[PDB]
Amino acid sequence: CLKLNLLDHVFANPFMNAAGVLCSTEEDLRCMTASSSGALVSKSCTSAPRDGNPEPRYMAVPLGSINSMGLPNLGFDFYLKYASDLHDYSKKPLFLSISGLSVEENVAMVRRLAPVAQEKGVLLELNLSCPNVPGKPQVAYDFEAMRTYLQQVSLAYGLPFGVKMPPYFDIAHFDTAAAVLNEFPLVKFVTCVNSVGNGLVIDAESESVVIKPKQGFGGLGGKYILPTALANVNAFYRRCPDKLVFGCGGVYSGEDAFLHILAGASMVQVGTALQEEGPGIFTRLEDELLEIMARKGYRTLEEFRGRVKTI
Amino acid sequence: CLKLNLLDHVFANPFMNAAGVLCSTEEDLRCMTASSSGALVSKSCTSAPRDGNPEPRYMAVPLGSINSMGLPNLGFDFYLKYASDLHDYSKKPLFLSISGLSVEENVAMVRRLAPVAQEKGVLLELNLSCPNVPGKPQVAYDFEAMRTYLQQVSLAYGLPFGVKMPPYFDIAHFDTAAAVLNEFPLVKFVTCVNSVGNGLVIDAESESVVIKPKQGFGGLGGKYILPTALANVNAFYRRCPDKLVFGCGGVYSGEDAFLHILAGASMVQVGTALQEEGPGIFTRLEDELLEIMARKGYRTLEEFRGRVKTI
Amino acid sequence: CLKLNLLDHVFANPFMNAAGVLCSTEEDLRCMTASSSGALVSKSCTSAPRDGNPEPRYMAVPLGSINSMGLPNLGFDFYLKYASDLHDYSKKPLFLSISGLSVEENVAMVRRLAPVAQEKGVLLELNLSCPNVPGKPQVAYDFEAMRTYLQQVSLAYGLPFGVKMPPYFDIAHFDTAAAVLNEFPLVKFVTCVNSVGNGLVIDAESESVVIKPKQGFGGLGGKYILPTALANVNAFYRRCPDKLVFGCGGVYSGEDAFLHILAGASMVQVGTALQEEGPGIFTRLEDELLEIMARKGYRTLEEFRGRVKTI
Amino acid sequence: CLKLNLLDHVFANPFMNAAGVLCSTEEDLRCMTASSSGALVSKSCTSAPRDGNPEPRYMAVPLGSINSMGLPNLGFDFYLKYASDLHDYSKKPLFLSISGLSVEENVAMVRRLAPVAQEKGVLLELNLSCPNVPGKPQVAYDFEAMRTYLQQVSLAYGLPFGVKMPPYFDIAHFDTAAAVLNEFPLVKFVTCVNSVGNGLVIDAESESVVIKPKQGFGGLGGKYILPTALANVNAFYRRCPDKLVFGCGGVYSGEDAFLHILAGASMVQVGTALQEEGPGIFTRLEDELLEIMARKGYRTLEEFRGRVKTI
Ligand SMILES: Cc1cc2nc3c(=O)[nH]c(=O)nc-3n(C[C@H](O)[C@H](O)[C@H](O)COP(=O)(O)O)c2cc1C
Ligand SMILES: Cc1cc2nc3c(=O)[nH]c(=O)nc-3n(C[C@H](O)[C@H](O)[C@H](O)COP(=O)(O)O)c2cc1C
Ligand SMILES: Cc1cc2nc3c(=O)[nH]c(=O)nc-3n(C[C@H](O)[C@H](O)[C@H](O)COP(=O)(O)O)c2cc1C
Ligand SMILES: Cc1cc2nc3c(=O)[nH]c(=O)nc-3n(C[C@H](O)[C@H](O)[C@H](O)COP(=O)(O)O)c2cc1C
Repeated sequence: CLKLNLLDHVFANPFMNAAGVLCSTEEDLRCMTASSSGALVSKSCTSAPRDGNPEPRYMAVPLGSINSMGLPNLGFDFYLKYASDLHDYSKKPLFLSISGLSVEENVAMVRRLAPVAQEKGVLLELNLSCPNVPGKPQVAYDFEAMRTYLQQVSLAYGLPFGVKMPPYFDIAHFDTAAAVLNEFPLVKFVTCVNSVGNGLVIDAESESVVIKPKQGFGGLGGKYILPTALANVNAFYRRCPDKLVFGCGGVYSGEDAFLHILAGASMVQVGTALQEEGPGIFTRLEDELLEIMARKGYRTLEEFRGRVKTI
Repeated sequence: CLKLNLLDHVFANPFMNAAGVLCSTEEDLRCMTASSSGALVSKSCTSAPRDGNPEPRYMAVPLGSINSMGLPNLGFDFYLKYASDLHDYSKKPLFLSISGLSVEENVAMVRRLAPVAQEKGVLLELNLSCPNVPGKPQVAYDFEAMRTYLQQVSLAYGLPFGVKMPPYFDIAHFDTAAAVLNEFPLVKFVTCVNSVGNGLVIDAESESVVIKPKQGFGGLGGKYILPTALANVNAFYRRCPDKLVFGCGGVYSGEDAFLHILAGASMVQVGTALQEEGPGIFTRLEDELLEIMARKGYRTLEEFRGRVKTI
Repeated sequence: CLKLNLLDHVFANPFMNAAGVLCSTEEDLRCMTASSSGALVSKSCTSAPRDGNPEPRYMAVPLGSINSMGLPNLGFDFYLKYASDLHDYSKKPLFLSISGLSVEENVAMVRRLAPVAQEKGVLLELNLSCPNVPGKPQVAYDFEAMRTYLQQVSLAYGLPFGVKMPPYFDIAHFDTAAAVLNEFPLVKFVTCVNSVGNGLVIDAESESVVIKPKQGFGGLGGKYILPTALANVNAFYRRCPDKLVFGCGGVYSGEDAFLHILAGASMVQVGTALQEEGPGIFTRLEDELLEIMARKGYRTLEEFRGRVKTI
Repeated sequence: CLKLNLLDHVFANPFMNAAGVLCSTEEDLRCMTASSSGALVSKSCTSAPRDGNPEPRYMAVPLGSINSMGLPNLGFDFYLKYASDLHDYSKKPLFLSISGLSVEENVAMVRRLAPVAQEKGVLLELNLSCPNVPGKPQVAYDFEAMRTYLQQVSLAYGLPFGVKMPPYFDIAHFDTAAAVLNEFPLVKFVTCVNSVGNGLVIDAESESVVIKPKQGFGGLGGKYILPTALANVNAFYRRCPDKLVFGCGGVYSGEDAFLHILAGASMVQVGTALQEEGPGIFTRLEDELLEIMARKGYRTLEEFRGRVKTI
């Protein structure tokens, strides 16, 4: 079975959407809850509604996707209200991603989320890796900034929560990031990873960048970022032994999800692939993941999670 | 024509091999020199010869490659010897990529290199972004270290040279890296970019990592990193106006090379693609680039360099 | 818009799945129907259920895929049942691919399919190009054989239908195949092309073929055959002016579909790319094709279909 | 050793250029002779000089090439004059590729070539698979015409010779083609394969075919056709046991050449790759093939020729 118990919650399966994909509106959330996904995470929100960056801000490309959405969301209020009143937790666990543009904006939000998570069970995913807000660089790329955010969020939230991490490409950054992460016992999970910040897709024909925000610089997702995502899931799975690592990046197949789990992933989030395929992808991913586990003789996810064989 | 005059040199075309690919042995260099490439850069060398990391250390994958070569080179002595005696400069400009594991080591090399560069015109490409030497994190990810390396190298070299840059994925990082690079007038060119550091490719069937070194972590190249290379080439093209930007990454066609140049690249280096196709690729890339320039009405690379239109 | 009216049916977009890919089970079909694809075609079926050829029988390779599936299907009964009862035609047009191993079998099937198509509008795609059934060479390669199959089908079916054509690599064959197809007015569409037959993928390390059937000979699909697919789509688009030409082969991007449509394709089918990416590919393809039409100022597909420019 | 004895000739290695690539002018021939290739083949020639088809007629694409050269050759006289007076047989065996547009043209040539072949040892490669001469279909796709061509050629030549075969994609075709081939004992070798006929490359940007001849239809070469080439090499390796099969198609590395030999190739020709890389590729291919044989413990090609393992 693909079931698993994480953060005092039961998950039909490890699949769920990657924050920002089909989880902005009540309808996306209701669809995600309706899908066969093991859980769902709401759009990374801020205090007030955000129109996001100017369009075109998302482009589906052959190897995945580039995007500079710019945290377009219906506002914390809505998502908190969804978590507190609209979500049917009998259906599946809900993760509410937050992404205040300042540590105090995040603190202000988690204080309000606290009583709801306390009462509802909604799980907080602190997004410290948005690479698409102009003027706002991935917070988790600034280690002390991240350290502060977590001290401030831990303090004001006082409940278990996770952090959506930006991909790191330096072994030292793997070490340091995990060092920071491990100083916070409330950080029960880290989601690896967020879009590979600030890629640039150029259309040769038009000789123009494909997205409008930040001169075409946006987060890369999809096939492009799989090896990078697996590295981070694994790097942090090893470094953060007392925490759960949620895999995210380049998942299109049960095989991809399998490598993620093999890499140490508990939950496996699907961004780009979901963006293009729709919630139906989860049933497919689950079947695919099961066909594989079948072949390999794995009855449970635990049997092979983080069991990637090295040479 | 695809001819460009850069760094007091004439290049037949903007194409060349990426440091490390087909440029380790004397035969690779002779092979690169014989190729139709506008130039060639040698394998990143250390003072002493290096066996590199344990094999398998390079894996070609559908979307490029992952490698943890570990700077396997024949030693500075050889490459400086090739630079000073073996390379036929009448054929094409030669770049000597130096990748000391310490600032002292690089200073020891660039010191012995200077006289040669002075007479032969060999161009120095300082590698401040190798992501595969165990315990040696990408120097260019450490802005202060990068600065120390640049002033020590600039000082001991006293000649124009370039830097092989690591891909950055944070706007603040492009700005700070440029801030560091721009302090040194001798740094005439920055090559963007080196392998996307510490990806992890897992074979679902064997449930094992494809490469042996560092538990499967290696630099990614090819398709995967194209948007990341264009972003970086463009990021530093804009930020380092007084410097040339050599594009490297994801180049398989003249279209890719077109995007790189459109982004700001002067020279375009081919890594993975060359690794899997042989030097014949340069002829193709050149025909292809010319076919694109022909259609768009471009007679010179200068006409469309850095001319990537934004929305 | 990508909409288009073909064979008295409305198609949301030109995109669909290549027969045999994600369309063998009821779940595959419901998955394709749920996708953003403008239509779907069921697995080439035979009178009774087939287990197909010995596995491994499919191999995704860097440049596409090879496969000797061997017409593994749930039997004609199932797919007619799907056509007649399961498929929601409000969603999108359904094509039912038939691939009897003899003319009598196809006739027996189409006779039963007729009443269904007659009432539901399910479209027949006669597969005269399967290159994986041991002992059964592609029908469309024996022109007299093809002429007979079409006489019998046209006669026994009496309704408009299409033919999945094998790739031809001889101008004489384009002429003759077309000459043959054009004798059958019921042949409203010809899908170019089926897999490039009997290619052989050999693994260097194992020094063994990658698939088990027919000593490793299987149909190639994907990147490998795009040029070949455009040729056929174009050759037949030119030769069968009274018929529609459905493109298929090497479609991974909206640009590939664009070439197909530019070559003369009405519907564009995705096989290998879909096999590996999942139904999400259609949304991506649609977005990519639209962005291209956008840049080129095309409001409709009919604006650039078969408008490939020659020199 | 890469050395092999064939057709009563000694070959340093199995490599040679593909007919048409680097072998049209006296200088090309001199380059191929100078190269480290074990043998060379002259451009397919016709009795009289041919300008070939209108340019552009050859396009190097990311997966190989497309071409409609139209047999541009310096005429049989020159080539016969090369084989009789200019070639240095002390360097490497010479194959003279003949491609008459009529059976009488081929007979006219082989008659005159016979004496020179009797004296100099030049080997005849009858091209029965050109797919780029307007109005002239691949002769070998016409089993009877092919039969007639070989009766006439075998009669007028009376000496050992080979045939440049077009790739087949139908098992029955392999069987029949072999059936026709096997009748002639003088046909000591069949070169598999020639270009994959009449692929269509269209440039999405210009929306135009890349080559001018035949509305863009040209032979496909390079990476595209490797699997097809290995298939044909192996198909004819098994079907024509008393004949040598020279492999040709998709060779870029010693690994590819290794696959061809594995498949059953005695000699391995390089076309597209050579077209882009130059005669230097042969040294590279020989090094690479030896490096593979080194690891597999193969001391000779004979040890692994046609030893491809099937599942
Ligand atoms: C349209 C778009 C919007 C996204 N919005 C968010 C966001 O709100 N918060 C967040 O943590 N991640 C967001 N993501 C990033 C994904 O959650 C994920 O980190 C990234 O897409 C890589 O996963 P993938 O390859 O599965 O696409 C977004 C991604 C895309 C495609
Ligand atoms: C075989 C292997 C060796 C490499 N060696 C070096 C090197 O010595 N110095 C360097 O700066 N980059 C080295 N690289 C990185 C490449 O130079 C190039 O930056 C990277 O592959 C991205 O380019 P690509 O996408 O074209 O492959 C190496 C890459 C690989 C595949
Ligand atoms: C797994 C596999 C199964 C297929 N089954 C069928 C089939 O049943 N009937 C048919 O006409 N084509 C079948 N095809 C051929 C494809 O429909 C398609 O024509 C071919 O794959 C070329 O397109 P592609 O490059 O998009 O893969 C199959 C292909 C593959 C990949
Ligand atoms: C420029 C060009 C010219 C060619 N000329 C001939 C030739 O005249 N005779 C011939 O039999 N094949 C000719 N071919 C086909 C090649 O010999 C070879 O069979 C085909 O290109 C596939 O091999 P490859 O993948 O290594 O390119 C030519 C191909 C190209 C690229």
